Amino acid sequence: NVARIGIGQLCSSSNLKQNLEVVKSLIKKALDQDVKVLFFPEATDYLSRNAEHSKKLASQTPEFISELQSAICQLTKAAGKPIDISIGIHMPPSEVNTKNGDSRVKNVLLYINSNGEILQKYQKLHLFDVDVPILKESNSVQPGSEIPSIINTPVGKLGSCICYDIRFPELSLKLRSKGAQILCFPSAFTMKTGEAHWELLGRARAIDTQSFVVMPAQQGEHDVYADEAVKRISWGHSMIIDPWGRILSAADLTTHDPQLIIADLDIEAQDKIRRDMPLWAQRRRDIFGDF
Amino acid sequence: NVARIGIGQLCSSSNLKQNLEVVKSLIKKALDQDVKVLFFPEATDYLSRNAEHSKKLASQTPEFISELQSAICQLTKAAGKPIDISIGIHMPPSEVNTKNGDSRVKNVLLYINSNGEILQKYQKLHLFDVDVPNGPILKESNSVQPGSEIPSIINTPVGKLGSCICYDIRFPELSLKLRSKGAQILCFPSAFTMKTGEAHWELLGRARAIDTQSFVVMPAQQGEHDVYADEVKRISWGHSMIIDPWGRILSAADLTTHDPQLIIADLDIEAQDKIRRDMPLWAQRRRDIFGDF
Repeated sequence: NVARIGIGQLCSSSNLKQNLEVVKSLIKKALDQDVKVLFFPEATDYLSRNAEHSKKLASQTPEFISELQSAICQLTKAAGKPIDISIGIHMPPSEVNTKNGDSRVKNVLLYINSNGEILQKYQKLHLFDVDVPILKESNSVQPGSEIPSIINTPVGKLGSCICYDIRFPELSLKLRSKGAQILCFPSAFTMKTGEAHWELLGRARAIDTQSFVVMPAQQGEHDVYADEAVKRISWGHSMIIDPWGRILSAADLTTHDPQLIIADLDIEAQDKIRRDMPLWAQRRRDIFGDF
Repeated sequence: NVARIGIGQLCSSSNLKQNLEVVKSLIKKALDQDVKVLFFPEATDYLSRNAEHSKKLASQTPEFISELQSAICQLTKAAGKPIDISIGIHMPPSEVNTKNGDSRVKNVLLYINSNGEILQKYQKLHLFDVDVPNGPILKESNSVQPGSEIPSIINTPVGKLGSCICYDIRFPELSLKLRSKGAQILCFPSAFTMKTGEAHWELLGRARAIDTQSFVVMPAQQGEHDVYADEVKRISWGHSMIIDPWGRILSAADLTTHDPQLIIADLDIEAQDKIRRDMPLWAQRRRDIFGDF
C-alpha cells in the first residue's frame, strides 16, 4: 500500500545472457523488498564496442526480452505478488525496416507488467549528432517518432524518457502536461558529463515539473569484450529525486556490484507542492501556445 | 506425456465476474483431470444485448484477463502442475484506436500459459457482413474491428496449434494455410445459432479436420445466455467436441445439461503422424496451378 520503487543499477557487458542473469537476480531481490516498480538503465541488454558490433548484438535482444518476460511471470508467481519492470534495450530493425533499407537499431524503453506483458515501447527521441568534428548517432540509431503516453503504474502516473532526452526540457514539460507524477531517465553517461551534469539535470527536471524523477544508471567499466582497445566507463550514481529536488535515495558509491536503490514516494507531499505552487495553471499559453 | 486436452463448455452471461467464476471452476476441474491444454469458447468473458452493450462491457475485460492470469498462477501453484488456457474474449478499443475514431471492440483469442503469460492474441479475421435489400442486414464490422494477421503456430504441451475463431471455420484457405505453417491442431472457439449449428457445426469441424489431417477442437457456447445478468434472446447450439485427423469424433459434450462441463480427449499424435505420412496431401497439391498461399 506504500508507493515503493526501485532502481536496478548494473554495469552491462556485451554478453546478453550474463546481463539477463543480473537483471533476474535484481528483480528477485526487489520482490523481497516489496518494490512495486523496478527501473533498469539504458542499454541494460548490452553495451557494444561500436555501431557494427551493436547491430550484431541487437539481433539477440528479441530472445533476451522473451526470456525476460517469462522470468518475470515465473518470479511473481513464485513470490505470489506483482512487480512491474522498466528496462532499456536495443531493438533490431523490423522486417518492414529491412525492406525499407533501414539497418538502424532502436533505443527502446520497455514497460513490462507482472504478467510479462509489454505495455509500452518508448523509442528514444533525441540523438547526439554533431557536424563540425563529426559524430552521428543517427547513422546507426533510428530516432523515435512519438512522445510516449502516460502509464498508470502501481505507484502513479509515469512519463518515460531515455538518457539524452533529459537535456531537452520541453519533453519533460509536455509529459507533465499529460499528467505525469513520475519521470524516469534510464541512462549511461560518461564520467565527464556524468560528473558535470547528471545530478543537476535530474534535480532540474524534478523541480521544473514537480515530479518524482527516477535516474537509473549504468555504473562502472563495461566489459564489451565478453561475447568473444575500445573502453567504456559509465558515471553511475543512480538516484531517486522528489518534486522539491531532494535526493530521496542514491547509489552506494563504495561498491560496483549490482545494487538495488529503493525509495518510498510520498505522493501526498507531491499533491501539496503541486497545489501550493500551481506552475501549470500559471503558464502563459497566450504566449507559448498549448504544447 | 499423454497429450490430454480439454474443452470448457459454458453459457456466458453479461456478468463478467460470474463468467470468471465458472472459468476458474473449470480450470480447477481440468487440473484434477491432468488436462494439459484447456480450450474455452468465443466470447467467454461475456455475451451482450447489442453492440453498445458490448462496447461498455468490453471495458471490464482487461480486469477480467488480469484476474484470470492471476488465478492460473494460483491454481497451478496450488495443484503443483501446469496447464495452458485458450480463451476467446472481447478487447475494448486501444488508446490509439479511439484517437482515430475507431470505437469498435475486438474478437480476440488468448493463449495463456501456466505462469499467466499471454503467448498470443489472435484477432478474428473473418466477419459476417451482409446487405441484402429487404433483409438480412448485418455489418459485424460496424461494431467489431477485423484482425490483420494469420496467427503464428503455437508450440503447446500437446503439439502445434493453429488458433481460429468461430466464423473463421467457414473459410477453408485459412485452415489450409495454418496446416502449411505446421499446425497439428486447429481450434474454432465459437458461439453458433441453433439453426446454423444443427446444419453445419459438426460438418464444418470434421471437414477442416480431414482437409488438413488435424485434430480439431470445437469449444462452444451452449444454451440460452442471460444477457441481463449485469443488471433480447440469445441461444447457442453448443455441442462442443474434439475431432481427430480422420474425422472421428473423439469426445463430445453431454447435451442433457446446460451446466458448465469439461470435455476431454487424449490425442494420438503417433496415429496422426502415420495418417499424414501415408496420404501426403500437402506434397500432392498443384502449386504450379495454385501458387503457394
